[PDB]
Amino acid sequence: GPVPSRARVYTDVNTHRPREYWDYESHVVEWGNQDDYQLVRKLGRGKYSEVFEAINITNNEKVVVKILKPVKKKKIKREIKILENLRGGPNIITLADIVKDPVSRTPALVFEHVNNTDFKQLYQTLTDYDIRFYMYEILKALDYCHSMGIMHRDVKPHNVMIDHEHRKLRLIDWGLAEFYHPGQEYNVRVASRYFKGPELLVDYQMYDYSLDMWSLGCMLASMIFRKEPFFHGHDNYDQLVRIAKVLGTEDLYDYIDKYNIELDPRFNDILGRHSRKRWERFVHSENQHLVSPEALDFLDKLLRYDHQSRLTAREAMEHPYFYTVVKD
Ligand SMILES: COc1cc(/C=C(\C#N)C(=O)Nc2ccccc2O)ccc1O
Repeated sequence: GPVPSRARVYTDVNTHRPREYWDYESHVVEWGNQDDYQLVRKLGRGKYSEVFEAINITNNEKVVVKILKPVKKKKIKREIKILENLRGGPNIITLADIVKDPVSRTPALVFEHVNNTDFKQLYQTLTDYDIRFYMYEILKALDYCHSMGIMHRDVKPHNVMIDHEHRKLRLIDWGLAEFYHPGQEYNVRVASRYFKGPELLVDYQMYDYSLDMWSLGCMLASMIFRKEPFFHGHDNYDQLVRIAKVLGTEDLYDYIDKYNIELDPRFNDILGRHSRKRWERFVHSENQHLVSPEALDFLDKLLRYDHQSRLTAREAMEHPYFYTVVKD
């Protein structure tokens, strides 16, 4: 069978938390007043929710109302419980309220308002300092939720809100987030294709927080190299081949051999043999100002097949890449 895996950090956090903390199916939602919020305009319609700009008329403050699409109640309460567990954490989106929406007959999550700019728009103008700064801000959110026993499992630019005017960042859409329990096998059908960790693409279910670090690596690669997205697979199988053309097939086999994982036999005629590449090959005159030896070394240490070999969020925050970022 497959070799079990454990997170190398925050392994037992949910073990020594009270059951109330992670047993989200037993959570009791405290409903606010749905009439407190006047929807102003629709912002987006995802697979699991519609997001609206609204005003809390009890304080005349802009808020964001996320009306969930009809899904299993465990998944709704998972997100709610995770949001309430992480509330107040660094750069975690703040769940201000939960109301029962009378039209959808589904919970509407009310969040703080973040004056976001489009990441396609934003990532075109981000400076080298801007990238390191926001990466560090994402790392604060990731280390916090990991330290709280939760993996986001959907880290991608669309889930990173940035008010660039006030240099404000929020990690959002915790609808795929899960509590990490040692030895638990998780759904591999998480994260967007371009940001899926190799563990997902090889169907290894006993993953952990390190999944988010791969996704963060994919984001960093897309920014400093100005290639959106970096690993641009056409499906989940071609996705792994895209990664294997950069990280090499031999370390891929080392990875699946370490965990006694077997590749889908459909990889036999599409994977091929690929050397591991040096990150300098992706540097060119149009992105070189975003690249540094620290950037490449940091990226190198995030994008590792072996989830157990990736930098943890805290380790990533110690990296020389962030030495130039002004601390507070
Ligand atoms: C989808 O899941 C979540 C979404 C959010 C928040 C937003 C979204 N999407 C949001 O504020 N967007 C936005 C704001 C201002 C201008 C343009 C915008 O698109 C918060 C928590 C979630 O869980």
